[PDB]
Amino acid sequence: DLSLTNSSLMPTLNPMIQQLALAIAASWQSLPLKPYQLPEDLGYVEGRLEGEKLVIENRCYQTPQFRKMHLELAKVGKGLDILHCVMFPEPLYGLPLFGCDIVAGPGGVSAAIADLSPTQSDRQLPAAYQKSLAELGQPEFEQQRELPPWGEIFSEYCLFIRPSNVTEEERFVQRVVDFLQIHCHQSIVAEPLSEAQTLEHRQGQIHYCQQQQKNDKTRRVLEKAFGEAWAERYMSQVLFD
Ligand SMILES: [Cl-]
Repeated sequence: DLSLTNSSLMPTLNPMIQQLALAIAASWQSLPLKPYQLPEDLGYVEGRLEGEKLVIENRCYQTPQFRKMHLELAKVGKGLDILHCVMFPEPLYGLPLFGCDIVAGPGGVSAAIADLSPTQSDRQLPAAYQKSLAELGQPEFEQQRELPPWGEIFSEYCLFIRPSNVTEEERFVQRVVDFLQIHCHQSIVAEPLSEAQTLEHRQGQIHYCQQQQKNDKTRRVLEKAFGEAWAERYMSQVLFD
């Protein structure tokens, strides 16, 4: 397999991020993972910010169905805990791209976001996905919504909660687990699209990374720790290349 056991952050990371990472690892191992190549220096990053230590662990993999599967874990200061995960689909198969984030600090999880995004030119998800995402039921959480106007990028099943307690923390992990299973299954039964389409899905992912690359707030922090040029290289090389 490819485990998180040699991770220096897992022991100090917020328990929900631990569960997600572990849940996301269980999922990707059922898959035929191959190593993805991220800039040598960016696999493990350490620095200072406002005097506090910051660290990040990027884990990358790939399969004939997925161009790049990224797992990002980071601790910045005694507060900010971050979990970031994205599965980049290989255009030829027309799958949606998975993606979730966890932001937490001393007082628990501030934001938990997960979704299967439409790589289509029309912003729709395959019929199958909708047939399964619907059959899962309605997600009941206290804190939700507020997706910005550039949320044009994500699908309609997007779960953007702010955990109201430990109960919901594991509900959100279960729902993420659910999506991953549906996604891993559509993965094996996926088939090559027509060269016309393996480009329009090569338009969506392209458009996706470019949009995220301009609104993802991981940047500002990176700029304060290492500056503009380093932040830019990280955004377009690590997060959303
Ligand atoms: Cl901004």
